[PDB]
Amino acid sequence: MISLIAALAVDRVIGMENAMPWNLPADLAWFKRNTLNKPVIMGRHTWESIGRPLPGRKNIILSSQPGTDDRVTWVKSVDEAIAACGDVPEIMVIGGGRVYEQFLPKAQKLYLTHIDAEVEGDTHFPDYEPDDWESVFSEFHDADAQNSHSYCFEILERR
Ligand SMILES: NC(=O)c1ccc[n+]([C@@H]2O[C@H](COP(=O)([O-])OP(=O)(O)OC[C@H]3O[C@@H](n4cnc5c(N)ncnc54)[C@H](OP(=O)(O)O)[C@@H]3O)[C@@H](O)[C@H]2O)c1
Ligand SMILES: Nc1nc(=O)c2nc(CNc3ccc(C(=O)N[C@@H](CCC(=O)O)C(=O)O)cc3)cnc2[nH]1
Ligand SMILES: [Mn+2]
Ligand SMILES: [Mn+2]
Ligand SMILES: [Mn+2]
Repeated sequence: MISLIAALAVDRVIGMENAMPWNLPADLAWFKRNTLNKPVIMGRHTWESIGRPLPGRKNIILSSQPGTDDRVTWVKSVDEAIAACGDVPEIMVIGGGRVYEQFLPKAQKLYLTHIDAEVEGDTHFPDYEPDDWESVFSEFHDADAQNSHSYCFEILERR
């Protein structure tokens, strides 16, 4: 099973200048809980944005060019990325925009955080078709001293 996880600001913005400009510790905690002990697939730009391997997860990087770091696994196509995960129950695709576009048709589940923040961005989460997806979990949180925007955790499953 393939799942996508992402945090979206208004208008599906997910990044700007190879960064995420907001800071929502509660959402990073949600990301860690839902990805720990699973393989994570990311594109090369997202690997450079994170800047280090994510501990406790098999890190698989898509790039058309040879890898430059043997602490992670480098693959050259979507099919190779999936194969490198082996026989696991759930593969987590962690972006960025180009990678999400390619894995969306193959995904059964989306873990989305909707952030009430207006962000100029240059990268968006794919338009998906709402009729294809059932919301099975949602949890709203107001802003607090640690998290400066309200946010909504949602899990959707392909109907
Ligand atoms: N809010 C969130 O949840 C979230 C999550 C992840 C990322 N982001 C943001 O998203 C942005 C980066 O996204 P992006 O769309 O620019 O880049 P990306 O999807 O992270 O990476 C694209 C790169 O991955 C490689 N790639 C993708 N598909 C491939 C394929 N089928 N075969 C081989 N290589 C493939 C290519 O690398 P080569 O050029 O080396 O071939 C391509 O240039 C940043 O702003 C980051 O902060 C946000
Ligand atoms: N909901 C969501 N939020 C994100 O921030 C996110 N980020 C990415 C890609 N970028 C990043 C950037 C930093 C870390 C990171 O530092 N993660 C630590 C945080 C642990 C914690 O804060 O409790 C980790 O071990 O996962 C992960 C992914 C992909 N999907 C996402 N999905
Ligand atoms: Mn092929
Ligand atoms: Mn197999
Ligand atoms: Mn806000």
